[PDB]
Amino acid sequence: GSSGSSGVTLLVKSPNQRHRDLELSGDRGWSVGHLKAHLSRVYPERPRPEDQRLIYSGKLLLDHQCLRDLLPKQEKRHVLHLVCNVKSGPSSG
Repeated sequence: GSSGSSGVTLLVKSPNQRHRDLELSGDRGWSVGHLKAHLSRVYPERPRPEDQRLIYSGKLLLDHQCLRDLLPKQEKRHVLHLVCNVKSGPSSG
């Protein structure tokens, strides 16, 4: 994986489950699995990299997959869909 320019802009959108978007870097060298974590950061909440559901145009992302392969090689910017998933909450109260 020989690459080194700057990175790609990933538009972290939400499927009407939070609203608002977030544009972060998505270097073709990055890793879905890694990105997640990286996201959890920029994301105000500190979610999990295993929970963070990375989707691209509906197509759910894995983790080991590279953005290079995922993202195209022509278009500009990208619109991702990071779905946050907790682990049950303390109902009532």
